[PDB]
Amino acid sequence: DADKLPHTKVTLVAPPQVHPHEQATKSGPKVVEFTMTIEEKKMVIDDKGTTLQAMTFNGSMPGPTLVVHEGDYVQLTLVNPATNAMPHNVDFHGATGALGGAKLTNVNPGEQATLRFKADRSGTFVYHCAPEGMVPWHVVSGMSGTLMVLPRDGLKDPQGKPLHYDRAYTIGEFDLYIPKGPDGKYKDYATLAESYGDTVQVMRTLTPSHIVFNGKVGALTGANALTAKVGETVLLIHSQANRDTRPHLIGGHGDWVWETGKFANPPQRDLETWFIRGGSAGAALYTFKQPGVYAYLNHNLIEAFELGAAGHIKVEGKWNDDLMKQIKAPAPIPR
Amino acid sequence: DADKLPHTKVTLVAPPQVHPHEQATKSGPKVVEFTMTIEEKKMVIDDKGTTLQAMTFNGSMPGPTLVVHEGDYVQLTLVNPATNAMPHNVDFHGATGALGGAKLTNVNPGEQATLRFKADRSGTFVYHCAPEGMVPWHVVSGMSGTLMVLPRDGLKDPQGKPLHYDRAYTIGEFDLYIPKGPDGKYKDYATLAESYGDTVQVMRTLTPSHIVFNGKVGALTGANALTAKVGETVLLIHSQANRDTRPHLIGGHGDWVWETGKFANPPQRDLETWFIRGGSAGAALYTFKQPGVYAYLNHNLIEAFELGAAGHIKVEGKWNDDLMKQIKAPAPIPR
Amino acid sequence: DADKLPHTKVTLVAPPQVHPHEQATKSGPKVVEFTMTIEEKKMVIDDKGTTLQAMTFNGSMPGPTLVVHEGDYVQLTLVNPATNAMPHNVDFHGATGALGGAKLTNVNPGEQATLRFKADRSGTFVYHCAPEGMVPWHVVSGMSGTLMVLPRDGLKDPQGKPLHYDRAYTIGEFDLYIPKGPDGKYKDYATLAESYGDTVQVMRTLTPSHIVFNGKVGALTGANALTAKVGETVLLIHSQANRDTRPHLIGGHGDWVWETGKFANPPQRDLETWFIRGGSAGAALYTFKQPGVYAYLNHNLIEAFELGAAGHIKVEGKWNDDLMKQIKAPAPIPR
Ligand SMILES: [Cu+2]
Ligand SMILES: [Cu+2]
Ligand SMILES: [Cu+2]
Ligand SMILES: [Cu+2]
Ligand SMILES: [Cu+2]
Ligand SMILES: [Cu+2]
Ligand SMILES: [Zn+2]
Ligand SMILES: [Zn+2]
Ligand SMILES: [Zn+2]
Repeated sequence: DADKLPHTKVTLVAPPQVHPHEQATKSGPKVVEFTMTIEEKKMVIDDKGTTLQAMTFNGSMPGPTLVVHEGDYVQLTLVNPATNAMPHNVDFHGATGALGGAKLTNVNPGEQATLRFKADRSGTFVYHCAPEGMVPWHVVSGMSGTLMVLPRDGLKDPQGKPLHYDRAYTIGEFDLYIPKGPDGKYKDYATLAESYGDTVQVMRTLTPSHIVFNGKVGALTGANALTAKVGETVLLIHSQANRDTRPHLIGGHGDWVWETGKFANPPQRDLETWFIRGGSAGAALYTFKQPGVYAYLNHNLIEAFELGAAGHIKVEGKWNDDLMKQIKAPAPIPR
Repeated sequence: DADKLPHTKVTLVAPPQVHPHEQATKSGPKVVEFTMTIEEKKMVIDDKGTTLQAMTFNGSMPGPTLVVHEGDYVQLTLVNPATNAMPHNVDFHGATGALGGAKLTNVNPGEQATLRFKADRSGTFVYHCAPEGMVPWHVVSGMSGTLMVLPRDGLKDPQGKPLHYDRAYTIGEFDLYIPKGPDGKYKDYATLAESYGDTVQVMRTLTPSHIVFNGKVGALTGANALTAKVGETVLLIHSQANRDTRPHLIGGHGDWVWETGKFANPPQRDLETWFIRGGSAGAALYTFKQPGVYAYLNHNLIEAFELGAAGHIKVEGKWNDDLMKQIKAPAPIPR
Repeated sequence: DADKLPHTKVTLVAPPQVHPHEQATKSGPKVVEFTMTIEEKKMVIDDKGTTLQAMTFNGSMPGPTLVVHEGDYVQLTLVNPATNAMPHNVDFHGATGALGGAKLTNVNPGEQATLRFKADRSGTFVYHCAPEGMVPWHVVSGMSGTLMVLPRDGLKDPQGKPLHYDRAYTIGEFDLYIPKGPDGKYKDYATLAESYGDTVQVMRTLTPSHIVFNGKVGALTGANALTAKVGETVLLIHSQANRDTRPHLIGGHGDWVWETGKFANPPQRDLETWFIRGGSAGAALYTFKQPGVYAYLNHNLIEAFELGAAGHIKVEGKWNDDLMKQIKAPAPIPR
């Protein structure tokens, strides 16, 4: 019975960071309290100025990652401010009953609600908005994120040996469906409601205009690249609420991967490319061994390089000639 | 040697039901006898009256599910009545040799044949029609279904502990390719043969017009929803003979899932969304814990809500506030 | 330290063959030396004369398969002759650092280079070209292949029991994006550089014009079918550097399958259809039990039969009535 448990309050952080948390814990179960505020807004999603009439949890695509442990209760206050036009709700894949909580969290602008559910299964789980009759539109417009439910004793390998990460990053991948007018240029809409019909027509083609990490082409590149150093283990959380994707670290590997994202199952090792089913979150560990700029991308290379599904990780440290060496630099072919 | 085994006769039932059968059995091997009769017919596949020039095993999409045990022999009489226009056959993925039996079951209208093969591998396996030079057309037009080969000692978890189901439902998901005329409306064809050319042109786009469960948008909703009650374990058999899909129970989980559909492999637990490769059948167990109306759908949410790949399960029983509770109903945001 | 190891030289062979190699080996680690020469050329890819402005490793799609053992070093000399127009490089998914080696192998026409890396992970791994700003184009134009890194003690089943193959075949599957002019016919380009813009436009549609095994519709059919005999175990290596595929043997199975392609993970058994994620290579074993002509294909049946992703295996030996028997040949339905 959850009425008599300790309560705790978590402050969420913006992706690609994940809020402070423990992996293995000596703690017993708690009610962990979170709040999220819905924001509708127009967003620039590419380098040429294209806009999306977007919908977000907490002002970001994806929403923030929520972290608890197996046996905890998640208690979320979902706030829909009066500045928004549309009703919203939340469907937690990590939860049992009531369409993931969607039936109990229907909030119109100016309303809020509080849902509690038991996080009784370990793994990374999508959450997303799911208003009746509008579900795909809200999802593709940006309303998704990850709940990570860690085992109380932390992550385990297939033999039950301990695994860990030293830093965690959360990547949401969004297939977008931006309409075009008769001149072949992307449409710019003055309100969210006026983008709907044209967008639905593009959706039904099943061909995204853009496929982006974290809300924009280039979101995780340049000054916003992810960072690590040789000898550090990174956890890459990858959510796709609507459409399959195939993550790959160029120059690296998935050392241990839960591609279905559920930690009571053994992970696979040594992956070049893994698969995240649309409507799921998966999780990869990798310990860096070489310094340099890596690319983390969807390995449909059209979706990555043409449509936007690619980011960078900048890694500090010492080069290792045992793992890789340039034996002869590029040079003229011998006479 | 199968000539000296006991024979048994199974009466098939219409999807989404599965014929009566045992899971673990004290029985030794038998020749299990089935009959199916091909029916070509025009079918209404959406709410706006669109038709498909369809092709079926036994009058349904999908065909009925055939259930035997590992070590049994399947002995199928395939009947192609003279009222049909086209030749047909059957390729059982569960079988070894002769293109799954297709080479030995070529039946023209007014013909029949009887094939026997050993069901020596456990799992859910697609069967489908595969006439030379017409294979994709027959498949996408409706000619597929599932053979379920159960282990003689029933289903097992990764530690070899027993698993079971209390009721079984079979879901076939069909990507359809309905042509349109110059006015943008779907074409209605007076015969099956006259739909072919236009359909092939749509197929080669790889963009389905509709993606439906069990032959129609809404087939498994309203008065035709699947049913269960809290504490009952349901087995959901999901076949897709042509194109990938990503099943998800909204408000539930895949408790134990064989997404490649082969029961000699350990299942994965706690899945939010699983993957059925085109050309396969997979199987999920879930034990209900909350009452209510769940949605079972393809979690490409465009494919589900826009194109038709979604159904309902109506579950009886007592609500559980431990698993989920509305802490505060929707209400105005505080002054 | 690799400077003091034995060196060996491997002569590569054209797909679908794989060069001579051992499975389990008493050998310790070596530096294994390979050379590949890039060739740009125009290729006929279908039966109606359509051309592709192609790019290859060693004159074939896919490139040749390189085979080493876990703990070996791969030492590749990559040659870009002056007869080529474009710069090239190589990204080995099996390698760690420097974008898979791409950063250390940038070769302009008339240049070469030599890269060494440690093959420290077992599995089948894609390699492909990855020039800055042109990555998808080079890949879809043909520049990919497989590195197979075998465990030093050979392949193992989930219980650690030995597995083997008697012959190995390598299949590369290429999604192609051939543009069309205003008359609806495929364009023929006089040079590689003149195909680029039009091709990029087709790529961004995500709809391939053709999907072929080994460079052409029908490449692995007729006089070029793969061959085996009853009682022989075949290893089918399946690479797709850009786009998902779903291999299936019609009339057969995947006896043991590593669909993510990484041999330190247990294989799945009894598969009807497996999944190769775009940007990966996977591996299936099957021991033939029936003679005849099998089809090995992508089980999106449109992609197979309409677009080209299908081949044949011709199998010698004795028919087995226990596994399959025609009980009654096709005949009129009884009076
Ligand atoms: Cu919403
Ligand atoms: Cu969902
Ligand atoms: Cu047929
Ligand atoms: Cu098939
Ligand atoms: Cu290149
Ligand atoms: Cu790559
Ligand atoms: Zn307006
Ligand atoms: Zn007519
Ligand atoms: Zn010219």
